[PDB]
Amino acid sequence: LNVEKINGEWFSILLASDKREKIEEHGSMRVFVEHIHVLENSLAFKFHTVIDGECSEIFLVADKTEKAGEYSVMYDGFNTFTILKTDYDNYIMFHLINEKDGKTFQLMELYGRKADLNSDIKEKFVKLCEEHGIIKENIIDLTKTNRCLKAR
Ligand SMILES: CCCCCC(C)=O
Ligand SMILES: [Cl-]
Ligand SMILES: [Cl-]
Repeated sequence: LNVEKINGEWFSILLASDKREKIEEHGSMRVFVEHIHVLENSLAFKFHTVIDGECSEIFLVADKTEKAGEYSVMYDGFNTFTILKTDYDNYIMFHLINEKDGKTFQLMELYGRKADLNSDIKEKFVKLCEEHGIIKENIIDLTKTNRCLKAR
């Protein structure tokens, strides 16, 4: 992966977890990406999220860890993530593990360079989720949600 090539603007399209509450409407992980800035040994993210019906911003910096390809960031506990698949100019898929109180759950995210992606790419993401034990019912199509696009 040439991580520089993931720099720039992105939109959150599909959001999936094995702990569904975390990505439901008031969940901590129901966040909508606006950009990823690639720095020397980190990735700087800007998100939106909805809190009590109002759009709000979250900025996070993830550091490279000792494992190649892996990044870590503190947000509602301790997260580690990797990039699973990308073509840089259309889609990117992330896999994240959150730890809190010694318990874990997975998040998978499909982002697009535009506000939607075609059915083929979405279906591929769905099968990758399932490969990770994230069942179809636990994958949310954020294009049918408030993604705070107007705050962008
Ligand atoms: C929301 C905490 C993790 C942020 C970075 C990713 C991969 O979404
Ligand atoms: Cl939550
Ligand atoms: Cl929206």
